[PDB]
Amino acid sequence: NLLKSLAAGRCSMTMFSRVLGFARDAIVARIFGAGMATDAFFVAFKLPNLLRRIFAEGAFSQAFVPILAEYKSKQGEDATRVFVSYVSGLLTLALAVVTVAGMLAAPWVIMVTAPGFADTADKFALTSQLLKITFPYILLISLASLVGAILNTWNRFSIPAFAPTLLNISMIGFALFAAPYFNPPVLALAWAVTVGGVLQLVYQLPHLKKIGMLVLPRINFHDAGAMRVVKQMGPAILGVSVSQISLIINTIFASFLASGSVSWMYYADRLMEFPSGVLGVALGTILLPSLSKSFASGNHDEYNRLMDWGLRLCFLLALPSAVALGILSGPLTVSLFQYGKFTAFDALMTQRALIAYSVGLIGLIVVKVLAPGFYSRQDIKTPVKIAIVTLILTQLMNLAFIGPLKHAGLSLSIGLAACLNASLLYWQLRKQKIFTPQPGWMAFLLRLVVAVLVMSGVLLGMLHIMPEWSLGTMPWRLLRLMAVVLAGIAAYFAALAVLGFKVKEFARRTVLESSGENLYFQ
Ligand SMILES: CCCCCCCC/C=C/CCCCCCCC(=O)OC[C@H](O)CO
Ligand SMILES: CCCCCCCC/C=C/CCCCCCCC(=O)OC[C@H](O)CO
Ligand SMILES: CCCCCCCC/C=C/CCCCCCCC(=O)OC[C@H](O)CO
Ligand SMILES: CCCCCCCC/C=C\CCCCCCCC(=O)OC[C@H](O)CO
Repeated sequence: NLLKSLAAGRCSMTMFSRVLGFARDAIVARIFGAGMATDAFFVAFKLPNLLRRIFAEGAFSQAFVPILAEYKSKQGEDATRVFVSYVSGLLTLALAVVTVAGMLAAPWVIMVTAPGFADTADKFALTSQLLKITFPYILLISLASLVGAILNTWNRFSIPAFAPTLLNISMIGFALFAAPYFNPPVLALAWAVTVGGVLQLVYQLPHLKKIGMLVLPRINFHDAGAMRVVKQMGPAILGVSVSQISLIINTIFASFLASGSVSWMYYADRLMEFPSGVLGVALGTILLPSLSKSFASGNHDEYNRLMDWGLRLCFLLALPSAVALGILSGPLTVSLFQYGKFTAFDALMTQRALIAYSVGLIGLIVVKVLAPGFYSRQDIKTPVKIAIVTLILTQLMNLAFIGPLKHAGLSLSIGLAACLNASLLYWQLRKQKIFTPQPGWMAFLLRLVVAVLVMSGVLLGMLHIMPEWSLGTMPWRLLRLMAVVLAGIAAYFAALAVLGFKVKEFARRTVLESSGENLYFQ
C-alpha cells in the first residue's frame, strides 16, 4: 500500500518540523513585529525561503533520486561518485558566481525586487545589507539538497529529513539570545539564516563520508547527464512552484504599499504553508514515483486509476482546509502571532491576505497532482508553458486588484492564479488524451460540498460561543483554537460518513495495493 510511505517514521518529524517553524514565526512576530525591519528581512529572505521550502518538502529528492538511482544501478557506484562530483561542481560553480554577483550588486538587486523601498533610504540600505548576509544560503541550501538526495538514494532518510529543523533552530536561538547584541537587531536573523545553511549541510556530510559518496566537486561541461540535471532544475521548479515565484514578483508591487505589506503577506503565506506543504508533500510522495513506474511499464490503467484517487484525496482534504482557513483566519492570526510587537492591526492585515490566499489552496494541491501526471511521462514543457501564462495573468490581476485591496489583492491574485494553473493542467491532460476520470465525480463532489457546509456551520457556531480571541495568554488562545478545530474536523468526517463516504475503505483502494507492490518490489 502506497500509504505506508507517509507513516514511515518522518510522520512525527513532519509534526516536529512544522511546530518548530511556527515557533520561529511566532517568536519573530513578538520580537520584531510586522514593520520596517521585518519588511527588509522578508524581502532579503525571499529567495532563501523559496529554496528552503524545496529542501524541507523533499522536492529536489523527488526529482534527483530517480536520476541517481537509475545511474547507480545500471552503471556503477564508482561512476556515480564521478557523476555526483560533476553535478556537485556545476551547482557549486553556478551558484557561487550568482551569490558573489548578488552580494556585490545587492543594492541593484533591491532596486529590481523592492523598488518602492528607494523612497526610504534607511530601509533600502538595511534590505541591501540583509540580502548581502543571506545570499550564501542559496549555495549552502542547494548543496545540502543534493547531499540529502544522495543519502536518500542510499536509503538513509532520517538524517536528511531532520536537517530542515536546523535553520529554525538557528533563527530561534539568534532571535532570542543574539538579537540584542546586533544593531539593528534584525541583523541577527540574517546571520541565523546563513549559519542555518552551514549547519544544514555540515550535518549531512559525515554520513555521506560513510557511504563513500563524499567527493570533491569538479567541473566537466562534457557530462551531458550532469548538464541536464542542473539545467532542468529550474523548469521543473517553475512548473510546480508558480505561487512561490509569484510571491517574489509581487514583492515589487508590495514595495510601494504601506509599511508591513511585505510582512503581512509573509505571515499569511506561512499560515497557509501548513496545509499546502503537508498535503502537497504527502500527495507528491505517493504520486510521482508510482505514476513514473506505471508509465515505464505501460500500465495505463494503474496510471489513470492512481491519478483519479489522488485527485479525490485532493478535494477531500483541500476543500475543507481552504474553507477552514478562511473562517478561522482571524482566530488563527490572533492566537498565533498577536503578541509583543505584532498588533491587532497587524493581525487584521495578515488575516485579509490569508482570506485572499485561501481561495487558491485547492488549486495549489491540484497542481501537486496534475503536474506529476506530465512529469511522469517526461513532459516538463507543458507545465512550464502553463506556468508562464499563469505568471503573466497573475501580474495583470495585480493591476486590477492592488487599487481596492492593496496587499490583499496581491494575495488574491496568487489565489485565483493557482486555481487557474490547476484548471489549465486538467484541460491539457484531457485534450492531450492522457487522463480520463473514473465515474461518480459529481456525486463525490456533492457530498464533499454538503459536508463542508456542515463543518462551516459547526465552525461558525463554535466561534459564536467562544470569547474574544485575544483573551488570555498563548496557551489559553491555543487551547480554544484546538477546540474549534477538533469540532470542525469531527463535523466534516461525521457528515461524510452520514452521507455514505468510507474514509477507511478509501485508504484501502485496490489501486494503492498494486501500485505499492509494483514500485517497492521492482
Ligand atoms: C484565461 C487564459 C488562458 C490561456 C491559456 C493558454 C494556453 C495554455 C496551453 C499551453 C500549451 C501546452 C502545450 C505543450 C506542448 C505541446 C506540444 C508537444 O507535445 O510537444 C512536445 C515536444 O515534442 C517535446 O520536445
Ligand atoms: C522585473 C522588473 C521590475 C521593475 C519594473 C516594473 C516596476 C513596476 C512598478 C509598479 C508600481 C506598482 C505599485 C503602485 C503604487 C501605488 C499603490 C497603489 O496601487 O495604491 C492603490 C491606489 O493608489 C489607491 O487606492
Ligand atoms: C461538536 C460541537 C459542540 C462542541 C462543544 C465544545 C465544548 C467546549 C467549549 C467551550 C466553550 C468555552 C466558552 C468560553 C471560554 C472562555 C471563558 C471565559 O473566561 O470567557 C469570559 C467569561 O465569559 C467572562 O469572564
Ligand atoms: C473555489 C474553488 C476553486 C477550485 C478550482 C480547482 C480547479 C482544478 C482543475 C481541475 C480539477 C478537476 C477535478 C476532476 C473533475 C472531473 C469531473 C469529470 O469529468 O467527471 C467525469 C465523470 O466522473 C464521469 O467519468
